[PDB]
Amino acid sequence: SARNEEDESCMFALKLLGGFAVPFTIKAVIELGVMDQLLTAERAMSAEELVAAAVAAQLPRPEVACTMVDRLLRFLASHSVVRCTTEVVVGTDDATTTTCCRRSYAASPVCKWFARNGVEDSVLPLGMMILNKTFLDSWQNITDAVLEGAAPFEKTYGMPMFEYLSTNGPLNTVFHEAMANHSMIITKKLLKFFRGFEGLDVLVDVGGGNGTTLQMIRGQYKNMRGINYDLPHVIAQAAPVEGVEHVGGSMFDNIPRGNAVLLKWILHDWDDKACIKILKNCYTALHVRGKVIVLEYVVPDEPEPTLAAQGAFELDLTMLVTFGSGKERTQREFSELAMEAGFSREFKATYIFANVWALEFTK
Amino acid sequence: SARNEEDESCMFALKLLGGFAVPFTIKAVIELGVMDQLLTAERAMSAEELVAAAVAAQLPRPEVACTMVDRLLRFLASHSVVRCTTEVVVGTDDATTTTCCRRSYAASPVCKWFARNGVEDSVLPLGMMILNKTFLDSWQNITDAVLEGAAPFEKTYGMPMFEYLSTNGPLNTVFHEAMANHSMIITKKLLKFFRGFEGLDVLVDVGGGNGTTLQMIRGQYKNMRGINYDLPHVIAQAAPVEGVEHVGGSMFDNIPRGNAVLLKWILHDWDDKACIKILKNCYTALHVRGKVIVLEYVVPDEPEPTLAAQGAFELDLTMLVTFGSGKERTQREFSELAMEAGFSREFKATYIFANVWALEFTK
Ligand SMILES: NC(=O)c1ccc[n+]([C@@H]2O[C@H](COP(=O)([O-])OP(=O)(O)OC[C@H]3O[C@@H](n4cnc5c(N)ncnc54)[C@H](O)[C@@H]3O)[C@@H](O)[C@H]2O)c1
Ligand SMILES: NC(=O)c1ccc[n+]([C@@H]2O[C@H](COP(=O)([O-])OP(=O)(O)OC[C@H]3O[C@@H](n4cnc5c(N)ncnc54)[C@H](O)[C@@H]3O)[C@@H](O)[C@H]2O)c1
Ligand SMILES: COc1cc(/C=C/c2ccc(O)cc2)cc(OC)c1
Ligand SMILES: COc1cc(/C=C/c2ccc(O)cc2)cc(OC)c1
Repeated sequence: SARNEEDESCMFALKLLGGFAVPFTIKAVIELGVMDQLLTAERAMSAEELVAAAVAAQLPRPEVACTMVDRLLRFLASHSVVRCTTEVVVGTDDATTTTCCRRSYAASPVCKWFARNGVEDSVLPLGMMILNKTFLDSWQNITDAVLEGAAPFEKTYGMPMFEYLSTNGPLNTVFHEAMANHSMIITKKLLKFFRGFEGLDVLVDVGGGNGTTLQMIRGQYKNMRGINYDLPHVIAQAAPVEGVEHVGGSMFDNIPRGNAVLLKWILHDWDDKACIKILKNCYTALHVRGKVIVLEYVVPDEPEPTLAAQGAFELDLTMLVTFGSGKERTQREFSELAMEAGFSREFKATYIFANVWALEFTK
Repeated sequence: SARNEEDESCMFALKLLGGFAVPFTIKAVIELGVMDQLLTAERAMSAEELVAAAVAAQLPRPEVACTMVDRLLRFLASHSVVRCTTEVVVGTDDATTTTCCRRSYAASPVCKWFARNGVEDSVLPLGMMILNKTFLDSWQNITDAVLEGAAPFEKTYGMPMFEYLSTNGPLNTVFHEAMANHSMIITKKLLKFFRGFEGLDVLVDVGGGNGTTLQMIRGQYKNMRGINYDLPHVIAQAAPVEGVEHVGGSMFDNIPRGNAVLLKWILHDWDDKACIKILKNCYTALHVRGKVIVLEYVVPDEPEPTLAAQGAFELDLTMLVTFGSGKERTQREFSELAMEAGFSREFKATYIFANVWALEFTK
């Protein structure tokens, strides 16, 4: 900047307004198959090489497609998402957006999180939900929804998100693969780092889906039995799981009895009154010394400008947009709810991965 | 210590995919009138005071509205866009998203760029274009546009952007206000920092609109005659201006004769062959020792990870999305075009403001 500091203020303002460009560009680079080619490459590749390898079809305008991809990747290079090298061309190049010199690109480490295959410890499924147009369009109606005290999503589509999925099979698939992708990674990391399944006879997984989380947990605690508690329609679609009883119900009526209850990414959908109802049912269903295991992000007590804190408040806003009064909570807030619900002044927190903690409350 | 690394990398991937949240939250805080309250406030104010000052209307759910705005502001505070202080509540609170303690917010300096009339000059009209739904939607169709070698805009709406604006008066207004806003800031900055208007008898402003740029330029260089040259339909609606001749025409036919020709944000709309045609007309229009003055961003010849270079590549992708073959160019590329068009190996560059340079080529 011309110093000024005024100039840098101005450019900073523009950066803030333009923060959508990176996500949308990475999505394009993924969809085009360019990202997968960067992830399987032995060396830096030009846009021309990356297009020829990603795309089988004959392209109507092959030179234009190549210079556009170059421009995509050059921008991602300025944000450190890919590495760029520039070399002089012996002649002239028709597939670069510069005609002295060719740029070649390689994946930065972070790009492994966008892989379509591998062992599928990627966040791509969750990424195509985050950048799904149907979900993104809600973010344009925040203002009106705040004024009405409503969820932006419901102001955009006229019903709650979970109801809307019922009318939209493709979005419903994107949503379920994202949730399953996330649950897969957290469950593996939970089994690596968390010790609070040891000694449990019966684990109730509230929102257990097809019961895969209980299966994977039981793979490690063979003597443990599980209750996959989920809505009657979700229970129905579930194949039998050795050691696991599938039970249908609403967590608002009742939760099955067990030594521990697992709530993964449940309470953040709901406001305090609903969360105190879920936790009171957790209470009545446990014996003394039984616990709730809450798998959730935890927002700091004050808005720190760190990578973790930003991530957390960003998930908060995603809950705002999605559900309105669903929210991300501090540890203190999780504690207050657990205490309102009758749980004791005995709190454990174990950091798992990607801002998810396992918080444990004891009856 | 490679768990830390895997975790950091994963969070960085999520940050990259979630970078739309900031722009969209800023838009909400502005549209709600909260940003202007921040900009005129004496001290830090709570979301509840900010909503009470910004909203005249009566609200159906005022507590919910307040806690939602708190959540928006807390997130912007984690991005350093606003300042936040936290104080214990010695009473009874449900208008922050925590009951123990109230957050109060103040504007960071960067927020003056988001003024409606809050604090001064601002890039709000430009940002309302940037975050306009119609323009943003195009970013979702980059993948297919690349494959067909087309502008994402054309692939989303079935025709080019200038065509489409003719059929959408509200968006045509948004587009024109953004360009007037940016032209106004840059003209003022040009008169502070640029010295290439001195000694000119006749300056031709190609695309001059209603002729404000020459008026303000004449406001400083009294003996300068302007020619405000633009499309016949734009010249129709222009009130007279002392010392400025309004001439309708197209720049691809002819340019009026002059000592200098000003091209502000014209060449970046067009591919090389179109830019060389514009500049060859600029050539023929000038006497020897006359100048073309180009007002443009200038990309670095390599993708540096600085605020400035990211800004410039961000504008290049905006041109890609909007026009396809519109592009930002390096200094060498601007030079190659000018020399193709007959200009001397005699090149000047003066940095203006918000990434804009005034480059001058001589005959
Ligand atoms: N604060 C609140 O908004 C609040 C508070 C208390 C109760 N509620 C409940 O919300 C209901 C909304 O009506 P409805 O007819 O759409 O709901 P419903 O008849 O399906 O009630 C069951 C509820 O369980 C939820 N649920 C989500 N995951 C679950 C899981 N794994 N297992 C069990 N239940 C799960 C569903 O979203 C659903 O809202 C009200 O009837 C009320 O009982 C809301
Ligand atoms: N790449 C090219 O140069 C290209 C493509 C097709 C045709 N052509 C030829 O070049 C000309 C371009 O076609 P057209 O008849 O649509 O021309 P035009 O006068 O409509 O110019 C096209 C665009 O340039 C801009 N423009 C032109 N002069 C301007 C001025 N004085 N101020 C501000 N904006 C201005 C406007 O946005 C306009 O939509 C024709 O004479 C045609 O034969 C050129
Ligand atoms: C004709 O000049 C233009 C400039 C612009 C600049 C937009 C822009 C976007 C983001 C920024 O940070 C700065 C400018 C856009 C245009 O068509 C939509 C045309
Ligand atoms: C029920 O749990 C949900 C989790 C989420 C998680 C989304 C997300 C967004 C960005 C990230 O960086 C991580 C997760 C979204 C939901 O509705 C859209 C529901």
